[PDB]
This record gives sequence, structure tokens and C-alpha cells, in this order.
Amino acid sequence: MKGDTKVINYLNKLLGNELVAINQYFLHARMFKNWGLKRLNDVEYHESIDEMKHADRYIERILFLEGLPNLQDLGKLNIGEDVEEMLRSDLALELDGAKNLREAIGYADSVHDYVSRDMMIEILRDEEGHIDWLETELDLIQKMGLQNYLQAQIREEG
Amino acid sequence: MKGDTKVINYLNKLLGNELVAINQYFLHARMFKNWGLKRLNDVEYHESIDEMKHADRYIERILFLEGLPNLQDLGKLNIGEDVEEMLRSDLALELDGAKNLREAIGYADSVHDYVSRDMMIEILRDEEGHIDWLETELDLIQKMGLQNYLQAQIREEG
Amino acid sequence: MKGDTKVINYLNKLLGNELVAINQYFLHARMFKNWGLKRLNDVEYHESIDEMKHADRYIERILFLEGLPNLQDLGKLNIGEDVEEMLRSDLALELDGAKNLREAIGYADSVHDYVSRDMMIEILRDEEGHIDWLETELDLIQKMGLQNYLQAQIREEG
Amino acid sequence: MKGDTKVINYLNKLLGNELVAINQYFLHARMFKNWGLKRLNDVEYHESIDEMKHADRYIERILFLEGLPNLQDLGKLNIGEDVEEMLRSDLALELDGAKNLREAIGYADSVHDYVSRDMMIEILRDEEGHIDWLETELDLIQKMGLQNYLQAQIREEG
Amino acid sequence: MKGDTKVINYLNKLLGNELVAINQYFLHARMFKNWGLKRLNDVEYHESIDEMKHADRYIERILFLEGLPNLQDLGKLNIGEDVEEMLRSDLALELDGAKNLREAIGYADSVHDYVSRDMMIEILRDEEGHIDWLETELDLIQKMGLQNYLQAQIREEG
Amino acid sequence: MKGDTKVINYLNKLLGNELVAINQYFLHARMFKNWGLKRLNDVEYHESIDEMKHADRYIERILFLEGLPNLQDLGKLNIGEDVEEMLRSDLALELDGAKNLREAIGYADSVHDYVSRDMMIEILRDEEGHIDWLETELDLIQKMGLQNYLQAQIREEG
Amino acid sequence: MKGDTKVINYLNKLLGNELVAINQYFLHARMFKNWGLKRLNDVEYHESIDEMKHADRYIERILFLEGLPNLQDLGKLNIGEDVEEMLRSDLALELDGAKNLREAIGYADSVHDYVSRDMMIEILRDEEGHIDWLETELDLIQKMGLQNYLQAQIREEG
Ligand code: HEM
Ligand code: HEM
Ligand code: HEM
Ligand code: HEM
Ligand SMILES: [Fe+3]
Ligand SMILES: [Fe+3]
Ligand SMILES: [Fe+3]
Ligand SMILES: [Fe+3]
Ligand SMILES: [Fe+3]
Ligand SMILES: [Fe+3]
Ligand SMILES: [Fe+3]
Ligand SMILES: [Fe+3]
Ligand SMILES: [Fe+3]
Ligand SMILES: [Fe+3]
Ligand SMILES: [Fe+3]
Ligand SMILES: [Fe+3]
Ligand SMILES: [Fe+3]
Ligand SMILES: [Fe+3]
Repeated sequence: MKGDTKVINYLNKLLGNELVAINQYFLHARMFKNWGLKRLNDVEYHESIDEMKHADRYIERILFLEGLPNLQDLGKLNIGEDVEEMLRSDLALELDGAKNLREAIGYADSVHDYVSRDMMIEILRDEEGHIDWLETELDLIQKMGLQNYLQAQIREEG
Repeated sequence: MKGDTKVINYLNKLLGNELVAINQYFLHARMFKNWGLKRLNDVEYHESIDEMKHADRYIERILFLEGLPNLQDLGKLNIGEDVEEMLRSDLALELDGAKNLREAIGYADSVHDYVSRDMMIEILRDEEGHIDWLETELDLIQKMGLQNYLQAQIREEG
Repeated sequence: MKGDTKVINYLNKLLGNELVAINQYFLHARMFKNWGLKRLNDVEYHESIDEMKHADRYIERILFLEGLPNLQDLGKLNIGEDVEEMLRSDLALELDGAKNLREAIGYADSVHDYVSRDMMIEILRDEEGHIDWLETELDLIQKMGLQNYLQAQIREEG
Repeated sequence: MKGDTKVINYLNKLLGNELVAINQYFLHARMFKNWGLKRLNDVEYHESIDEMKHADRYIERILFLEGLPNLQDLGKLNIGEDVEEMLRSDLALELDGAKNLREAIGYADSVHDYVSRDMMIEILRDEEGHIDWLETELDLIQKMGLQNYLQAQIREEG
Repeated sequence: MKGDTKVINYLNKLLGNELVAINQYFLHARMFKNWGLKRLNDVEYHESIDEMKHADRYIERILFLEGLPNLQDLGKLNIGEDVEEMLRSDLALELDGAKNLREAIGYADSVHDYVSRDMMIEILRDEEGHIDWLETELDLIQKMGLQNYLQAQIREEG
Repeated sequence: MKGDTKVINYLNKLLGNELVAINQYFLHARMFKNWGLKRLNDVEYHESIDEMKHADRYIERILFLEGLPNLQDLGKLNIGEDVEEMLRSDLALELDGAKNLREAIGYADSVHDYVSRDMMIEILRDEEGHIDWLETELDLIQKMGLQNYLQAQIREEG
Repeated sequence: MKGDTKVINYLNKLLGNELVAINQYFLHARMFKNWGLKRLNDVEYHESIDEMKHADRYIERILFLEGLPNLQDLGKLNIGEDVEEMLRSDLALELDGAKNLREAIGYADSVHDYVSRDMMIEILRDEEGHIDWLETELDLIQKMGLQNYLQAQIREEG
């Protein structure tokens, strides 16, 4: 079904966001794993998979809309060589993505692409979940100090 | 069954106590949850529910006694913006409630409202449980430091 | 995540609505129970619990949004000393709440707080359920007369 | 298999009858449901589905007979704004349908379309079931009064 | 609960759309079945049932909104005497329905009938599913030719 | 129980029809099987068995009616050396049988042998099933071509 | 454990190969899915996941070797707007990857990085599997024609 060009563009933009998150989240995860921070690996890993699913949703939607998914262009990744830096990177990435989503959502509404709008709101709902988690962890680092915090990541959370 | 006016008054007073505890305990719980202190959330939550049950007991008793439950008037809540402050608030709230209970109990005895008396003693038994827990937790914060204590609240206690 | 001030205000307003419903619905329930109207007790009770859940959703959202939940200020409760009066009170309360919701929803949309918007729409969906139920019951009182209607409430609906 | 034109015509006529019943029965059902008359909703609903099945039988038979099912032309629906009026409408609708069936059956016999005849007799058997139920219900309203009758429709019949 | 007149009108319009789809989808299904195209029968049948459910949702909503469902007026059906023609008819019907939905949705938003809006978006979500399916099938007819395509419909898809 | 002579005669005539169908259907089946057309073998086989059952019904009825079943006289079989020819043979055979049935049925009615009549109508119901299937298959051969059609007969239809 | 720089470089190169395959394979998959070619979707999807796993193996190895995984730089993707073109693209991609692997393997051997060598040989073993499948499929398109081939991709292979 032919979709709005501007909409399809937003979709690809959003898809681009996910593609970046996938890679960042995944690398961070294995870095945590490499460092022996199992708890953190599990989390990041999971979040990474969620972005993979969000991306799949985007790709399928664009395709349905008879558009062309853009997986070629990859945005800048901001790794970080320490736990807090990494969490702060993700956070920043998430905040930006949310920013784009809200813009895209408002647009879909005006062009009456309600099915795309709803999809994005669902994804936004998820993103805000990643946001909360990341902020809460960052706050804990500060509250209990890094050494205790890291001690808390060595074992998998049952 | 027509009950003693003075008794029904004590009941409503006690009910008022519970109504305040419900809200305080519940807010504190979600605040802990928001902060990532699962263990603390679970506890506060549970205690909050206990208050809700106590209140139900009160409401039903007053109604049986052909009185009028008072849910309109809500006492002052003392939140607190930090773990210890919050626990200290609850503690203070609990101590006061107990104080009222003892007064109410002694009164019910004199007016021969033994069934109300026994109910209140049961509830008192519970409250003192809340008291012990609270004191114990406050003592622990002091004993191991806040950073270790907080670190201990992150995971739910299986 | 820092949220829109105006939004957080609406949230607390809505939370205030629920807090009132919780108390009204709960008292009415036990009043019905006291009167031997099991069917009615079960219903009101259930509805009361739903408002408790709606309130929890509000509290957590405000907290996430780095705002301050308001459980201190309690609106006016309108009890009623008879079945129909009570149902009419609830109805009125529900209608007002819905009115506020629609206002809040429209606002969240404009400020692009889509996740809050969606939450509220879900809650609205529920509220309208309470509305339908209450109207339908009120219509039946009139249609079969009070004596038959009350006869219909003595036993729990399987 | 090429069928008798006149027969196929009767079939479509009968199909038309069913199409009307489907809509009437279904609307009445939801109206009852809307009014809180569960027992009545269940019944009407069920009857509505039966009509849908009858229609399917008709459609398939006409098609087999290499004819053209007529779903375009919809007869007059007679709703009714009250329980008895609605039941009386259905009754009237059913009586007419039966009238047509008998005519169609007698005709199929003469043209030797025995397989169509038998099908219709089966359907007739069903319709007369709808008839009995309807009459019985109308008689009951009269016998116990509308208020008692309505009171009896609130709960689903286990 | 009294609803917006204009909204109720859109609802009935949408209901009218479904009523047409029900009949078209159902007839096409049995036509496919008559032709020995099981796979196609199953699909159309299923889709037909979905429109029946969508219609039920509409009817109940209008009723709740204290409006009058319109099942009397039936739109034009466009059958088609061949597989592709039939699929193209459905497609066209679906596209139009979606067109109406988007209009209705945008309107409900402005009048603040958020619960109706959300319902419609859900239904729209479904409709677009029918759309995708129908386009994909039409594309396959062209890609593998009719004779192979029909060969592919004789057996039920497990 | 002594039955009408003329009726018993029709019965034997009908029995004769079945005896021919049994042999034709069975031979065709194994021919299909021999050719590797499993799907077709299964079908023909099944149909062949149905004829066998029909015959049993006839034999038992005639015997009950104190008549003499005629299994000695076997009508002309029309095999055919190709799929379509075979299906066309069966079709012709079925059409004739139906023709006889209708005649027999009408007769049983006049002589008041209602139990025989009903039996025959049941059997007729079955035969028309064989008819539909046969026509449908012949239509498909034409529609998709013989090569695609044959390709579709190789595997058993699960 | 500090690893050979040149080795780590090969690893990242190989990782880069996988990153490209992930995206290409995944997009192709959903494109097939969008087109209704389930069988093809399942395959591509699976292959896409394999690439994801291979990449994970690479990332973890580089990290262990105290190197820096490179997920930022994404090679050129060659989509293709038709089934054969897509399969040919993948094939080409796979052939190149294998080419790099063999080079990397031979190198690891000389530098005595046997554990990396073995890992790569395992991955190579997998890739050659992807290769065979691809060639086989391309050969089949040619052998049976595209129309028959496509017809064979519609249903998932149980
Ligand atoms: C601060 C406002 C309140 C909040 C946020 C709240 C919240 C809750 C929640 C979330 C539940 C669990 C619901 C479920 O999962 O099914 C619950 C249960 C309950 N609440 Fe409340 N509540 C509040 C006030 C009250 C009041 C005033 C009463 C009246 C005494 C009350 C009585 C109850 C009862 C009887 C239960 C059921 C516990 C059980 O299952 O045994 N609540 N509440
Ligand atoms: C007034 C319009 C109609 C409405 C509102 C309606 C509604 C429904 C609903 C809600 C169901 C149950 C679906 C489920 O839960 O899976 C159903 C089933 C069904 N309907 Fe309809 N329908 C309508 C018209 C028709 C027509 C015209 C036909 C064609 C004869 C038809 C044929 C069927 C059939 C065959 C079933 C399946 C029953 C079974 O499971 O055996 N309906 N309908
Ligand atoms: C042309 C000669 C016939 C052949 C080659 C034939 C073949 C068969 C075969 C292979 C079976 C399945 C046996 C099994 O696997 O259990 C069967 C079943 C049967 N046959 Fe025949 N048959 C013939 C004639 C007849 C006749 C003349 C009758 C009498 C009416 C008859 C009545 C039956 C019955 C009642 C069954 C059991 C059906 C069931 O499974 O419920 N057959 N036949
Ligand atoms: C083109 C971008 C990508 C897409 C669209 C994508 C998509 C997916 C999807 C949909 C799943 C299944 C999720 C589930 O159902 O739970 C998955 C699994 C997975 N992905 Fe990705 N992915 C992409 C890139 C990557 C990358 C770069 C990596 C890093 C090497 C990766 C690693 C994984 C892993 C390890 C799994 C789990 C497989 C298992 O369960 O064993 N993915 N992917
Ligand atoms: Fe995401
Ligand atoms: Fe995210
Ligand atoms: Fe208490
Ligand atoms: Fe307490
Ligand atoms: Fe609520
Ligand atoms: Fe409510
Ligand atoms: Fe009927
Ligand atoms: Fe009927
Ligand atoms: Fe629909
Ligand atoms: Fe549709
Ligand atoms: Fe037979
Ligand atoms: Fe036969
Ligand atoms: Fe690989
Ligand atoms: Fe590969």
C-alpha cells in the first residue's frame, strides 16, 4: 500500500536510530561480559535484541508501505571505555531517538497515517523503558559508589 | 448493632491513621521502586497492603456498629526525599498509631466493647511488627553505612 | 526523565480523581456488604481495586517523569444513604473524571507526551466501562423496581 | 449441476429472509446486552448465528445449482424499542419465513428437487424452534409481568 | 453515555462498510469453495468473520453511545466472476473503508472521543492486514501466472 | 414386511446402478494409483466405498421388504483411458443414477413407502456430492491445464 | 590476552563482512516475506541469524584478544529488486567473505594463533553451507523456470 513519502523518510530515520542502538548496545554488552559483569551483559544484550525487533518492525512497515528500508547508512557510535561512560552514551542515544519518534509521531498524525503512529508509540513506550533503566543505574553508581556497584554486576540476576 | 459513640469515634480516628499510612507507605514504595530498590519496594508495598486490610477491618466494624466510616478527612503525610528520612517518617507514623490504639483499647475495655478491643489488639500486634522492622532497618543503615545498605536493596529478597 | 510541568499537573489532578474514587467505591462496597447486597459488594469492590491500580499507574508515571505525586489532597466524597443515590454519586464522579482525562489527553498530545497520552487513553477505556455498568444498573432499578432489583443483589453472581 | 430456475429463485428469497433475520436478531441481541439482559443476549445471539448458518446452507446450494446468491437486496428490518416489541418483531419475521419455506418446499417437490426440499425441511424444523421459544417468552412476560420477567434476564442461564 | 452525533454518524458509516465486506467476503469465499479453491475459501471465510467482529464492535459502541446502529442500509456489492476480479473488488472495498476510517479517526480526535478513536485505530490495523494480503496475492497471480496460482489454492494451507 | 413390487423393482434398479459405480470407481481408482496419482486414488477409492455402502443399504431394504436383491445383472461400465475421460464417465454415470433416484423417490411417495423414500433421499444427497466434486474437478483441469492438474494429484491431500 | 595486531585486523575485517551479511540477508528476508515467499523468508532469516552469531563470535574473540571490535564501518550492501538478483548478491557476498577467511586463516597459522584459526575454520564451514544452498537455489530457478520456482516458495517448508 503506497505510503506518504515524508512518513517513509521518518521511518528510515527511526530505523537508522535502531541500527545504531543495536551495534552500540551489543558491543557494550560483550564488553561488560568481557569484564566479567554478567548482570550488565544480560541487560545490554536484552536491550540490544529489543532494538533488533524494533528495527524489524520498521523494515516491514516501510516495505509494506512500498518504500525502501535503509540499512546502508550507519550513524555514529559512541562506545566509551568505562561503565558509566557507556551507560551515559546509551542514555544520550536513547534520548535522541525518543526526540525523533515524537516528531515522527506528530507528523504521522497530521498525514493520517494512524497505523504507523500507533506502531511508533508502542516503540516509544519501550524506549522510555530503556531510558528509565539507564537513568536508574547511573543514579545508583553515584549513590553507592562504583566499587560496590560493580560488585553488584558480577552475578546474573535470577 | 448500636455501638458506643465514643468507641466509634476512636475507630474512625484509628481508621484515619490507616488511611495516612496507606498513602505514605504506597508512595514511599513506588519511590523506592523508581530508585531501583526492589527489596525496599516489596516491603513497603506489602506494609501498605496491610494498612489497607486494617482499614477494611475498621470500616466494616464501624458499619456493623451502625456508625459512619470517615474516609474524607486525610491526615498529614510526611514523605521524605531520602531512604532514611522515609523510614523515619513511617516509624514516627507507626509509633503515633500505636499510641492511639492503646488509648482506644483501654477505652473499649471500660465500655465493655470486647469484640472491638480484641480486633484492635490484633491490629496492634501487626503494627508492632511494622515497628520492629523499621527500627531494625534504621539500625542497619547506621551499622553498615548507607552505600552498603542501598546495595543490599537492589535485588528482591527471595 | 524530565517531563512537562503542565502534564505532571494533569497527572496529579487525575491521580486526585482516582484517590476519591478509591475511597467512595470502597465505602459504598462495604455499605452494600453491610446491607447484605453481596453482588453489589463484589462489583464495587472490584471497581475500587481498579481505581487503586489506575492510581498506581499515575504515581509511577509522575515519579518516572521526575515529578511529585500528590496523595495529600483529597477531594470531596459524596456517599449517599441509599443504593440509587450511591450509584448516582459514583456515576457523577466517573463522568467528571472522564471529562478531566479528555482534557489531559488532548494536552499531552500537543506537548508530544505520547506515552502519557496512551496510558490515559487506556485508563479512559476502563473508566467508560465503569460508566456503562453504572448507567445500566440505574436503568434496571427503574425498569424492575427497587424491591426486585435488591432481591437480585443478595447472592454473589457466579 | 444446473438447477430449476424457479427453485433457485425461491432459494434466494429464503436467503433474503435469513439475511434480514441475521441483522435483526444480532442487533436485538446487542441491545439486550447493552441493557444488561445477559440471558436474552445469549439467546438472540445464538439464534442470530443459526440464521447465519442457514444462510450459508442456502448460498452453497444456490452456487452448487449454478445459480447466483443474492446478498445485495436486504429486506425491511423491524427493530422495536422494547423487549416485547422486539420479540414480537422476531416472531412476525419467523412466521413469514416459515410461510415462504412451506411454499418453496411444496414447489421443490413438484419439480422433483428433493435434495433442496429436504434441506429446507431441516431449516424449517429449526425455524419452528425459534417460533416456540418466542411465543413461550411472550406468554411468560404476560404471565409474570414485565418486571419479574426482566429480573429473570439479567443473569446468564447456566 | 451520550456521544457526539457526528461521531455516531461516522460509526454507522463505518458499520455500513463492514456490512458490505461481510457479504462480499462471504460470497466470494463460498464461490472459491464451490470452485474447489480450499485455500482461498479458508482465507476469505476468515476475513469475512473478522468484518463480522468489527461490525459487532461498532454496533456495541454506537449502542453504548446511546445511538442507533444502522443495519438496514446496505451498500453496493461488487462480486466479480473470476479470482482476480474478486480479489481486486475486495481490495477496492478495503481501500475505501480505510479512507473512511482515517477521516473518522481524525474527527474523533478533534471531538475528544478518544475511546472511539482507539477502537477505530485497532480496526484500521486489521484492515491494513487485509490490504497487504490482497495485494500480495494479486502480485503473485501476475508473477507465477494464473494456472500455477490456482494450482496453489486447491489444498488447505496447514 | 411385504413391500410394493414396483418399489422393490426400483430398488433393484438403483442397486444395479450402484454395482456399476462400485466397479467403475474402483477400477478408475487403481488406474490412478497405478499412474501415481495418489490424491485421485484416495478420492475415487473413497467414492467407491460409498457406493458399496449404498448398495448394502439397498440390499438390506429389499430383503426386509421380502424381495430379491439382484446382484447378477451388471450394467455397462465405461472406463476411459485418460483422467478427464474417466471423470466424465463417472459424472455421466452419476447423473443417470440421480435421474433414476428422483423417479424412484416420486414413486415411493405415491405408494406411501415413506421409509424407502427417505432412504433414497439420503443416498441422493450423497450422489449429488459425488456430482459436485466431479464437475469441480473437470472445471479445474480446463482452468489450469492438464499438466498443472496432474502435478497436483501426485501427493495425497493431508 | 594480548593478541597479534595483524590478526585482530583480519578479525575486524571478517566482522565487517558479517555485519554486511546480517543487513543484506535480513532485508532480503523481509522483502521475500513482503512478497509472500514464506519459504524464502524463513531461509534468509535463519541465514541472517547465523551471521549475527558469527559476528558475536568475532566480537568476543577480538575483545578477549584485547582489541577493539569495529561495528562502525559498514560495507556496501547490494540488495537487488528480484529474487534471482538477490540470491546472486548474497552468493557474491559469501564468496568474497570465504576469500577473506582463507587469507585470515593462513595468516593466523603463521603467527601461531591456532585458537583463532580454528574458530574461523568453523565459521568457514558454515559459510560454505550458505554457498551450496545459494548455488543450488540459483540452479533450480534456471532448471524449472521462475514461475514454478516462485510457486514453490509460498508455503513454509515443514
Ligand atoms: C493510596 C491509595 C491506595 C492505593 C495506591 C492502593 C493500591 C492497591 C493495589 C495496587 C492493590 C492490589 C490490586 C491487585 O493487584 O489486584 C490493592 C489492594 C487492596 N486494597 Fe488498596 N490502595 C489504596 C487505598 C486503599 C484503601 C483506602 C483501602 C480501604 C481500606 C484499600 C483496600 C484494599 C484491599 C482490601 C485490597 C486487597 C488485598 C487482598 O488481595 O487481600 N486500599 N491496593
Ligand atoms: C448482521 C451482520 C453479521 C454479524 C454482526 C455477524 C456476526 C458474527 C459473529 C460475531 C460471529 C462469531 C465470530 C467468532 O467469534 O469467531 C459470526 C459467525 C459466523 N457468521 Fe456471521 N455475522 C453477520 C452476518 C453473516 C452473514 C450474512 C453470514 C453468511 C451467511 C454469516 C455467516 C457466519 C458463519 C458461517 C459463522 C461461523 C459460525 C460457526 O462457528 O459455526 N454471518 N458472525
Ligand atoms: C467390484 C468389486 C469390489 C471390490 C474390488 C471391493 C473392494 C473393497 C475393499 C478393498 C474394501 C476395503 C477392505 C478393508 O481394507 O477393510 C471394501 C470394503 C467394503 N465393501 Fe467392497 N468391494 C467390491 C464390491 C462390493 C460389493 C458388491 C459390496 C456390497 C454392497 C461391498 C461392500 C463393502 C462394504 C460394506 C465394505 C466396508 C466399508 C467400510 O470400510 O466401512 N463391496 N471393498
Ligand atoms: C540488520 C540489523 C539486525 C537485525 C534486523 C537483527 C534482528 C534480529 C532478530 C529479529 C532477532 C530475534 C530476536 C528474538 O526473537 O528474540 C535477532 C537475534 C540475535 N541477534 Fe540480531 N539483528 C541485527 C543485527 C545484529 C548484530 C550486528 C548482532 C551482533 C553480532 C546481532 C546479534 C544477535 C544475536 C546474538 C541474536 C540471538 C540469536 C539466538 O537466540 O541465539 N544482531 N536479531
Ligand atoms: Fe528501539
Ligand atoms: Fe532503545
Ligand atoms: Fe494498620
Ligand atoms: Fe502500620
Ligand atoms: Fe480509574
Ligand atoms: Fe473509574
Ligand atoms: Fe433460518
Ligand atoms: Fe429463524
Ligand atoms: Fe473490518
Ligand atoms: Fe476489512
Ligand atoms: Fe451411490
Ligand atoms: Fe455415487
Ligand atoms: Fe558468517
Ligand atoms: Fe554467510
